[PDB]
Amino acid sequence: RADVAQLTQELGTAFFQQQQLPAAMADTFLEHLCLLDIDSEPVAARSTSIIATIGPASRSVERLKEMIKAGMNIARLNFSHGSHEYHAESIANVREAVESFAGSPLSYRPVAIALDTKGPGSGPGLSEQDVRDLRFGVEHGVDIVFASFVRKASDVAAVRAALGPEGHGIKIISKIENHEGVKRFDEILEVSDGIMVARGDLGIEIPAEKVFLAQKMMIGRCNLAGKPVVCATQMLESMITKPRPTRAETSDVANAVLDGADCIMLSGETAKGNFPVEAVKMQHAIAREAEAAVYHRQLFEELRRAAPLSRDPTEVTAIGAVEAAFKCCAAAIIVLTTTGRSAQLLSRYRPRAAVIAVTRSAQAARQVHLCRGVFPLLYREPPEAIWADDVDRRVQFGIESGKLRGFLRVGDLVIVVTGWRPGSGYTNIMRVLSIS
Amino acid sequence: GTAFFQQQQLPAAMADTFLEHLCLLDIDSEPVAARSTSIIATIGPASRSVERLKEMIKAGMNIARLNFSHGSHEYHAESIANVREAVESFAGSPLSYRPVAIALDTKGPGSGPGLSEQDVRDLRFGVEHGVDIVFASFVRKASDVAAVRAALGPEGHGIKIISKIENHEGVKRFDEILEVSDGIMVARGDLGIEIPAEKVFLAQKMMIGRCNLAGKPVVCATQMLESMITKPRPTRAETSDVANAVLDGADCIMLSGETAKGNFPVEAVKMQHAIAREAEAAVYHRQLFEELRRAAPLSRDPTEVTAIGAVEAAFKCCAAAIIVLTTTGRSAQLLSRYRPRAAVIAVTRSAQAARQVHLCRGVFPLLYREPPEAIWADDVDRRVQFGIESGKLRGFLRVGDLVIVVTGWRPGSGYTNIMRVLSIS
Amino acid sequence: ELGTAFFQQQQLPAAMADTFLEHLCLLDIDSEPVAARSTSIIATIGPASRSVERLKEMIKAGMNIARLNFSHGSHEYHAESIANVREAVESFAGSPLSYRPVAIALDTKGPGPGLSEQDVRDLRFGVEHGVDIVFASFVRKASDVAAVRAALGPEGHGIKIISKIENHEGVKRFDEILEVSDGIMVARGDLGIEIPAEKVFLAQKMMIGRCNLAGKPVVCATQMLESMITKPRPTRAETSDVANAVLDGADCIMLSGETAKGNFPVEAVKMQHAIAREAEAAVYHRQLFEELRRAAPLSRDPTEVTAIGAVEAAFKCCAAAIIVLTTTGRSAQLLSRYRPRAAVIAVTRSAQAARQVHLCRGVFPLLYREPPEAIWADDVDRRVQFGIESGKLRGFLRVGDLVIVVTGWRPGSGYTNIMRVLSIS
Amino acid sequence: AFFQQQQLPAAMADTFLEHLCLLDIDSEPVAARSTSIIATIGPASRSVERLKEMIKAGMNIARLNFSHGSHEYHAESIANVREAVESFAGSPLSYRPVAIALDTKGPGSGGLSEQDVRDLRFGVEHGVDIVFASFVRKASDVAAVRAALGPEGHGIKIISKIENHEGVKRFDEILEVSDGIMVARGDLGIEIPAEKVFLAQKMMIGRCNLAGKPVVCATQMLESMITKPRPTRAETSDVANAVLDGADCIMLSGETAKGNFPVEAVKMQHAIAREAEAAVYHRQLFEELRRAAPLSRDPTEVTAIGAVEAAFKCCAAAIIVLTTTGRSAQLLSRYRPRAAVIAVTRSAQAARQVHLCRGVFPLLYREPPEAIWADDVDRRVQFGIESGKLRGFLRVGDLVIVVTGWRPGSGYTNIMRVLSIS
Ligand SMILES: O=S(=O)(NCc1ccc(S(=O)(=O)c2cccc(O)c2)cc1)c1ccc(O)c(O)c1
Ligand SMILES: O=S(=O)(NCc1ccc(S(=O)(=O)c2cccc(O)c2)cc1)c1ccc(O)c(O)c1
Ligand SMILES: O=P(O)(O)OC[C@H]1O[C@](O)(COP(=O)(O)O)[C@@H](O)[C@@H]1O
Ligand SMILES: O=P(O)(O)OC[C@H]1O[C@](O)(COP(=O)(O)O)[C@@H](O)[C@@H]1O
Ligand SMILES: O=P(O)(O)OC[C@H]1O[C@](O)(COP(=O)(O)O)[C@@H](O)[C@@H]1O
Ligand SMILES: O=P(O)(O)OC[C@H]1O[C@](O)(COP(=O)(O)O)[C@@H](O)[C@@H]1O
Ligand SMILES: O=C([O-])C(=O)[O-]
Ligand SMILES: O=C([O-])C(=O)[O-]
Ligand SMILES: O=C([O-])C(=O)[O-]
Ligand SMILES: O=C([O-])C(=O)[O-]
Ligand SMILES: [K+]
Ligand SMILES: [K+]
Ligand SMILES: [K+]
Ligand SMILES: [K+]
Ligand SMILES: [Mg+2]
Ligand SMILES: [Mg+2]
Ligand SMILES: [Mg+2]
Ligand SMILES: [Mg+2]
Repeated sequence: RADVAQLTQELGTAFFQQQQLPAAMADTFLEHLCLLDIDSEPVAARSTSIIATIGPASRSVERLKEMIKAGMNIARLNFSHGSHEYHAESIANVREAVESFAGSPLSYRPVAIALDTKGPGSGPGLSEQDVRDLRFGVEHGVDIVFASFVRKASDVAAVRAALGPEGHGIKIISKIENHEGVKRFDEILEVSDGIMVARGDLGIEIPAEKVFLAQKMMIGRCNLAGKPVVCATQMLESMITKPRPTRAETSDVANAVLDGADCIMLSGETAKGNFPVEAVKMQHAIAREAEAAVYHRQLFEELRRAAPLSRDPTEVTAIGAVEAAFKCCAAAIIVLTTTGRSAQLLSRYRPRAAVIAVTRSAQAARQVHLCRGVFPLLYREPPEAIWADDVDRRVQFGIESGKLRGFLRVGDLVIVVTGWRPGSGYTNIMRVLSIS
Repeated sequence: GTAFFQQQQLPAAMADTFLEHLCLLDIDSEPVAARSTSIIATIGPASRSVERLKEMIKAGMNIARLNFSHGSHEYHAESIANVREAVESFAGSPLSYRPVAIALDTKGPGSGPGLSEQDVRDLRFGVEHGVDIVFASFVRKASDVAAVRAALGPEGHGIKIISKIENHEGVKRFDEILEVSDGIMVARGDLGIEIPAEKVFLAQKMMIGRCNLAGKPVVCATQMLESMITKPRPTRAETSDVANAVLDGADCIMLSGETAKGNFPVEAVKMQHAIAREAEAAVYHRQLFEELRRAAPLSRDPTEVTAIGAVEAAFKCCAAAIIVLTTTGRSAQLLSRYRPRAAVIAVTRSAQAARQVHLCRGVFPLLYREPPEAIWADDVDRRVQFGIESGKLRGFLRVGDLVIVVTGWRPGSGYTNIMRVLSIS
Repeated sequence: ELGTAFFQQQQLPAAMADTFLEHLCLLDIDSEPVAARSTSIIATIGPASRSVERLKEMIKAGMNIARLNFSHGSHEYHAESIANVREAVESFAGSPLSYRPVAIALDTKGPGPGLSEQDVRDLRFGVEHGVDIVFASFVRKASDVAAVRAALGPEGHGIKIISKIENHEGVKRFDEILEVSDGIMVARGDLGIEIPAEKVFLAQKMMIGRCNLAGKPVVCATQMLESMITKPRPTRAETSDVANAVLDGADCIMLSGETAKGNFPVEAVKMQHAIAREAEAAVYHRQLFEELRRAAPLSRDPTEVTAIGAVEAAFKCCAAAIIVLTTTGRSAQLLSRYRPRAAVIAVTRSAQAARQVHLCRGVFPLLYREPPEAIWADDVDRRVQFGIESGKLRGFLRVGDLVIVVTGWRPGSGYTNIMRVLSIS
Repeated sequence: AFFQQQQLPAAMADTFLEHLCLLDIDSEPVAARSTSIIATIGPASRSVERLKEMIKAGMNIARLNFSHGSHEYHAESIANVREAVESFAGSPLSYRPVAIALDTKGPGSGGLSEQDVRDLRFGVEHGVDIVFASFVRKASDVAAVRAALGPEGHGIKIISKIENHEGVKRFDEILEVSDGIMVARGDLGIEIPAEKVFLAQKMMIGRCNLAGKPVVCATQMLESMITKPRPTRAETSDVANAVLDGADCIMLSGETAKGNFPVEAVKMQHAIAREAEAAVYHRQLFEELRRAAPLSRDPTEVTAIGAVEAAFKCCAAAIIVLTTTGRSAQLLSRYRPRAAVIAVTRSAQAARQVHLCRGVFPLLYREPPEAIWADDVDRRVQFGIESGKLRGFLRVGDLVIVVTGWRPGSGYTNIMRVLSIS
């Protein structure tokens, strides 16, 4: 009580009853569970990204606008079905729906485009159709590749080579769908940007009753590595034909978030189902509840202890900033990033504070949706003559978008993370600012 | 041996942090322990035949649920008789006989404020037919439990009352309901309609946590393997749901339509059995036991003191089992609350207690049918040997294993006070 | 049941704290110690403490082990010291409330590369005079212990060898020395000359920690109350030193010149007694027991498994004592290694074991001399009641208290496998 | 080699038992001694030449015991201390500030005595930094001392001496209004049973550590060194245990005031404190300090925990902080970082007073000002870095954490920076 008494008197008892704060402050995991409250409403913005598969049920520009408003962050194109012409039209429709909100830069929501490959099938490695589809992705500017049936590190090197010199910036998320992928997980994760727990094929390749062990192990190892992990397949399966999900389905979504997943995915629920927008809304609602129920007290202690000592200033600043944010219940951590890396290093410590990432890179703004709790703001202004003033303008842009989206209020504390010189790789400063 | 320490997620169970525990989970680490989470199967047209009920007992059904929201007293009496006929068909081999509890799930109050007149008639039927458990529908306050207890009368004092929490008021008045109940059921079907669907997981995790703290049984119910009503395999969300209910701390998992009216009732029981075994091995006992020990209050009750000493002793030697002699099941329940990895083999002469201890995770009841020996200490030893011989036949024990034996200083309930380290010969 | 006053004594609020910081903040000078003093006091016998009348006063003040320093005096001088100690100890044989066994320890002169000629003759003298313990001076390697062990001839293998670590080599070869020794003495006098004085506290804390991990006795020695050789009261550094040796985990604390040649030998014993009682109540059992439990390897030895189960049971009910039947002292030692807050009352038929168990913190020996009963279970019950009645007589127990009883399944050393919860009647 | 020094295997242990088992007599201390030494000035330590030797041996605070001697005697003691301290001012990168503390006579049979009022006024007139207020029993005793210091003595630190049962019982109210505490074991050991003093010491140190306020352990720490060249085994153990308990300062009374080995007593406390600081179990300590410290919306408090967390993440050689009053350095010190807290200040009084906080190394900035505030700030940072390099705290390639504010004036610390040396 004395460790939260003055902040309780200051912020009020109502503040400490919302977002499962009594449960988050508990001394044991048992007490944390006992303190979970259905009347404790979530306050924070939803941090787990939603990946929606695009298909006949979610292809129209008007339908895509509704899905963006419902919470879709990443659009998945399943190259197991449809022609290149079909997928190019899907891409164009997504971009048209996304840019329809670009008129207001302080509220614009970027949406990443991910290409899910067909896979090797009976083959030993990269198929000829995969090579053509990967070149299509580079030519159409996709942000992410979900590489199907990755079984070893050489499979991801083949995908990287097929993307060529122009696709160096594309993120490769390896799909683990069989026993070999699970057994060679460490070598696959080392060369990948992230992982997808593809439970559909995984549940056929290994006994169905063992999939939860593979999911929890891979999420844990991705969290340890600080790399994005996606939980996928049959999350809200019954919503393909019904307006409401089963009790097992809502539980599954909540548990993927509690496990530590950065992203949650919808496949047939959005691609061919009768309720694509409702499926996105349901994942949004469950993820907000589940994020507030995360036991940050032990989680942060374990992430901190597991993370090795580092002499990289971005790594050092990131842990100092997350520690500072927890100390004052900071509403947000505003970070300036070029590639998204500084925001990713903040995200790996699982702060409760939203990580508002201000970037000039449209691709980085789309790709940071892979990292839990990163809210990208695309800055379109031309540079100031004085670099320090250009930095300050970018920080104020983050505060003003934060106030105009509800993340920040006057009186809040914010943590600002910047670097000492222009260019990527020099983040080294953490500032505590009071919102006026 | 090295092989012993690679099975049943033992590297993951020994980890120093929960993060390291998750990272060490292995799909190739096979479960060795017997399945400790009980399976409740609802009886209906798909699972009423004596031959079908025998298959479900072999698949792992521990409790048969009679849903009094459907069917007449005549229908439920035939269900009871069919269950008992299927259960007693294995009584010829006492070392392998599996007791099966009968639970009566009430229709509920409906629009009424308290106990309905149909519920009073159904509760009397249950007492007259010897049901072991009552799943009391829509419990909203402690007085609802007292009304059910009064309707059971003096002859139904031994029946367990498991309160179903199905609405916001039941969640808010949870502590007072749990205090007077024998346990709880998280009735997710109605709960998901009474409260927002996206909040049911918080109510489930909270109630399971509080029941685990109280040392009282908690059942997770509804739509666990819903798709298996028409399909032979469940969805990825359904297997995850069953595994997570076990990881949350549920003592029992339930099947409703999957066994009452579906096309795969035996397969639905086999699937819950398979998932529960995997999930139990993935329990992080290192932190779990530490938290249960610290949360449990100090006690001057010798059964309570012997139970914690026995669970501590079982962890120290990796005991294959804790064999406990019990009359009412209470000594086995107090062992179960500390969540030992060792199976709790409960030897009893009470057929009702043998059925009712299925409510407690990790309790394997053995019904002893021999008449008492003239010398009490010899009668005690004969029962303990019956526990060892059943354990060996069923695969729980092998020669060379260490077992913890929990007994009392005199006959009669309430006198457990002895813990003994035994080597299996 | 116990009252608010019970939970305010013996630093119980501080012992229940969730963190070590909160434990320190809750220490209270008004919280009085209730438990009997568990850290044994070793007093060096010399001109100031040799008379039978003076030795009776030191026994009453709390002396448990009499140390004979073979660096000074002849065999004839030490034989008279032994006879005077035995005469003073046996002067209380008539009164059960006052009779306490007192061990006799021989501290060797020391080495030369290995065992000196005088040490061989002195060790032979110790065997001939029935000493219980040998404090082997300047042990540097495992072969030094083996030489002392071999010098204990055909008749002295039951004597305990406590190795004195007095130099850099002994500290560096600590693990191999501890493995072959019965215990260790942190001989700070010579150690403080052999290594920099400012590093002695590191060596003391390390050796005490490793001895606690191994479950072997550790003695903290030299200059603990040095100023009391000439002054009636010690310095603030001296009382702090005694308290910190107990808090570190020392089984025994020692007095050298303070008792052998000083002006206040009895007052020095009284002061160590007073400080040790306060320091024992201030032990942070919550984290201590958790760490001892986790550090101790898994065991298939039933004595080791019973001991942890019994200490866990004692903590659960705030047992007034753990009564253990032991012939060699081993069962009492395995209880002592988990640092229970309850007194370990060790009932033995062995006078040697009764004297030697003073090396283990919290062990209160009772020598039992009744003729054996024909029925073994009757003999066991009689020794258990002897422990309860002596406990009642000495203030450890009252009617209504709970005790933990540790016994085995058959006669003979090595079969402890039973833990019972008993109510004092 | 780096990970074998300063008990680093023992500091990384998963349990306190394993931490103890891993303590190594061959693991040498590398960090600068963080626990300050308070030496009592008397006949054996009054000469300017003797005081220079004590400053070199490690004396950080000079204590004037007003229970003995006249105002004329103490004024000469003050002048001799200042002369010895300023004899090293020729080299600003290595100059060591020394605080002057006035220990009052006390109330005796009486609240605040008339002699105490005259002595407190003497202290203000002679510019003392700290007052060790004898026999404090309640919060009103502290208020009386504060009032006696008047308007000219607002900046003086009041360290309350707890010497009796009432002071122990009313501890929380006394600590709330005091700047810190002294565990005055001499009188405490006569007022309460001697066997209970260790409980009072450990409780008060724990509560001061929780409050983030300085605590001094005092009396008979190396008593035998008044006549002997080496201390007893109990005395070295006592000093080590006071440091391990969490004391910010350790004190010498008769050992330096009247003993035959005043310089050797200071050297012995220095040697023991260095060893004891390396044996601190930071893994559990930092976790507990972090959890115990309340949530805060004060940017200095928030920056302090972020900086200590960052220092542990990279094994930073130092945390360089700019402070006017010493407060920013005190808030870093409360989290017990292994990294030295190099406090760069212009205030000569703050530089002397921060010796009360464990691990704070004051540097008195006497370099010319920069016209641009930002350039002035960077220059004070470079000053900390050069003084750290000269004194052995830092080497090229080391990482430091730099703690500054957004605008001039005290109370605005809000920035933490990760900097690579040279
Ligand atoms: O939110 S956490 O901090 N939770 C950790 C946790 C602790 C203990 C258990 S227990 O011992 O199984 C248990 C204990 C009590 C009741 C009970 O029902 C179960 C479970 C979980 C987290 C999540 C993911 C991570 O990767 C991580 O590093 C940390
Ligand atoms: O009684 S114990 O459990 N001692 C607990 C202990 C843990 C951590 C620390 S600390 O982190 O340095 C520390 C120091 C000061 C304040 C503070 O907040 C934290 C000091 C002491 C014990 C004693 C001996 C053993 O062998 C053993 O396994 C356990
Ligand atoms: O996260 P990244 O990709 O390393 O980018 C962080 C970089 O952004 C900045 O804060 C601002 O840099 P720019 O002026 O190039 O946009 C740098 O100081 C820092 O190095
Ligand atoms: O768990 P319960 O119902 O308290 O039953 C435990 C009882 O069983 C026993 O072990 C054996 O008693 P019975 O001989 O009456 O079966 C008693 O000693 C003990 O009191
Ligand atoms: O501590 P120790 O030497 O192993 O002795 C414990 C032994 O004492 C007993 O409890 C009683 O044995 P005795 O009747 O032979 O004295 C044995 O069952 C047990 O093996
Ligand atoms: O520790 P204190 O007393 O708050 O002083 C810290 C102050 O030091 C600074 O970093 C430098 O300020 P000055 O220019 O006044 O020296 C301030 O911005 C900050 O408020
Ligand atoms: O391919 C997939 O996404 C799967 O199998 O889940
Ligand atoms: O009654 C039930 O089982 C439900 O509503 O879920
Ligand atoms: O002999 C001893 O005890 C010593 O040297 O400390
Ligand atoms: O005045 C003091 O410091 C004492 O009495 O200890
Ligand atoms: K695909
Ligand atoms: K019903
Ligand atoms: K000797
Ligand atoms: K004084
Ligand atoms: Mg697939
Ligand atoms: Mg219902
Ligand atoms: Mg010696
Ligand atoms: Mg005094």
